[PDB]
Amino acid sequence: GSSGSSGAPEWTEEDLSQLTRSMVKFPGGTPGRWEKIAHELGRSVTDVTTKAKQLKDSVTCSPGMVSGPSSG
Repeated sequence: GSSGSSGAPEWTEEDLSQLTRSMVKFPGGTPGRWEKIAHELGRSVTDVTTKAKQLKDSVTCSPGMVSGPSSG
């Protein structure tokens, strides 16, 4: 179709707050994870994963969760 329209809308507290809820319903390894979270949030797979990935990248956790420098 020649005619075209805008793409996908930005992220809003609503969409940013819902994601956390969906992520729980569809954890990692699950078949169609992003495919399910998107249908729930109302966005496109890439649209979601592309957003979540940013959240997983910028986080606050130990620089290296290690057990010990030397056993023996």
